Amino acid sequence: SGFRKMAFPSGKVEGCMVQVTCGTTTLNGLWLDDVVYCPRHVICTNPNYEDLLIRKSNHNFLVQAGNVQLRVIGHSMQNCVLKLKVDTANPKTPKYKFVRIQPGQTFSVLACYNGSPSGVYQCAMRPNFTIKGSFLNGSCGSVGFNIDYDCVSFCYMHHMELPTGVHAGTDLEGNFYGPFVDRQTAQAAGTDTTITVNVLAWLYAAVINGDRWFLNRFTTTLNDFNLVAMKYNYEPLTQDHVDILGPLSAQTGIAVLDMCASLKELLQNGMNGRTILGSALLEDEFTPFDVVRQCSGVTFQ
Amino acid sequence: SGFRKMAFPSGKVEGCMVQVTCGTTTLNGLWLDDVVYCPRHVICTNPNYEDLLIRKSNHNFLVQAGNVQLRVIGHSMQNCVLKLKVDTANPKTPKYKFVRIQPGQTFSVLACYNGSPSGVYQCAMRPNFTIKGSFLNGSCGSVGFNIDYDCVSFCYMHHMELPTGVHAGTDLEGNFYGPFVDRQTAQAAGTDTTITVNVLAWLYAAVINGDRWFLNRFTTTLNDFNLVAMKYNYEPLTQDHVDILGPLSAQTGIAVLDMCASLKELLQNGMNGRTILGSALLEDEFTPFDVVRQCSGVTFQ
Repeated sequence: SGFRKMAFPSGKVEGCMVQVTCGTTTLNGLWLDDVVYCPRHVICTNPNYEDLLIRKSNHNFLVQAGNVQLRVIGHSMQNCVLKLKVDTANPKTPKYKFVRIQPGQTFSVLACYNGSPSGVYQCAMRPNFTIKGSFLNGSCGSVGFNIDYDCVSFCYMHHMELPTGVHAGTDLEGNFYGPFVDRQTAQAAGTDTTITVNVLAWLYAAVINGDRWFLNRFTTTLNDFNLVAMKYNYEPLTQDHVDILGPLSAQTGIAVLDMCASLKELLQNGMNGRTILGSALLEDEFTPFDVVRQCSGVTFQ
Repeated sequence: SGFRKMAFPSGKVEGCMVQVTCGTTTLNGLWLDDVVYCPRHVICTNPNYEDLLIRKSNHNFLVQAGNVQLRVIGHSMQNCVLKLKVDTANPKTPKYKFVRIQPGQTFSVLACYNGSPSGVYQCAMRPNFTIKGSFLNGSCGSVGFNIDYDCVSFCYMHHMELPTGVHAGTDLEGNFYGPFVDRQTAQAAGTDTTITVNVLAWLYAAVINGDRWFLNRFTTTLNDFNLVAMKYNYEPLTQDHVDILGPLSAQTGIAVLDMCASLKELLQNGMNGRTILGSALLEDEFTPFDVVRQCSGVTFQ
């Protein structure tokens, strides 16, 4: 029992973090097989990165894997990431994939400075393709990831902080999440919404943990819920969302649309000083998979 | 910027987790050098563990380090933990210590099933020596820890869930935190309090991140604060607590006792629907060290 913002064990990823230096810029890189991936705004000198990259040569890139120096034998650009071919394959390379996530999905972040891991936290890709992260200067290049049995699914690389303090970055092929670019502009985050299907999974997690003050006798159709959802800046609930919540509806015996009627009442009335799972807010950064994982027993390695 | 419940990178500890089996009991063990530590209620058959331990022999303990089996050549009891001497020293043994923490201090938990790590989360030792953890059957033997540069300070081993859903366990010498025992009794948690010095460190973290709606013109002496603290079930604030908050008081230019006057007002009025650092509750599971670490840039390895 208990319910915590849980992150995946981070060892498999710690073994791939390196430090990349060129010019007077230093940031973190990801070392898989004989490639080191890192953000491309590490290269020298309003930009035009194909121009600046033909100006450098391999020997400008200092790559530090611990004490050991790594010899850069080739380079290339993939969208907003740089791939530095080195002459050594990382012996600690785990089985891995590069996958792009959808807003609403969660991942773990291994925040890093100078290639040294600092901390690990869980977070979600906001509906406006930002993440509410925790990052200080030099955290560029830190990656986000999920783990599925033994396989590391890399989904995010950190690039920049936005005016409001949220963060933006790319998948591992270098394509940004959201309408952001790796140059100085006036870019800001769009207006965000609350991830409805996640709030309902969290409500199921509370029920599974003995909080029940918020359920109700009522029910509702999908249409009349979404009428109330839109009013409070909540994402729309789809029939597929109802399907994904199915297993959690079964485990507890509360029908998905009954839980919705309960969320309706919560949105309309507030909480009256009570808390759910130790929170006085409705939490939207747990998916249905996250809840099933933390209340059934699933491990990895 | 941003502020997250951050846990230490867990790789160094993942390399020490093993599975321990005897009888029909299976739980997790910690493998350092040529010893495996695990809870003693793994042994066979209201107890009397010195009795039951003279009944077993080495060959009853099945120790699995991945696929590799580990050969138990000796055993002994240290308070509520068991030490199983094996014939192999763990090559992945990090530099480490065993240290006992004080209520109010934080650590990271690597939750484990069958020796396989499942997740990592941050938490605090409640003033009543329980922790609000997240654990399912088979998580016995999971450890908590801090990391200081390269050194792993092991402070907790998980043993049992209490009636209210909180958790209890021991340090690594086998001495329990709190008045709990590893046998079936009616034991319950004492009444808890809120960790005042941590709430103030969290308020500084909000200020450092641009939340300032809650400060105030007022001030207060230590005595008149504690008069209000005790009323709301808050720990007493000591002169030493004021000292530890010093650096954070300097960085922001808010005097420690000014921040107290602000907490006084928050306790007396509530929050009026506003939030601090994304929370509608006052958070007490960040220490002054935690805040300085997450808003200055300190790494490990």
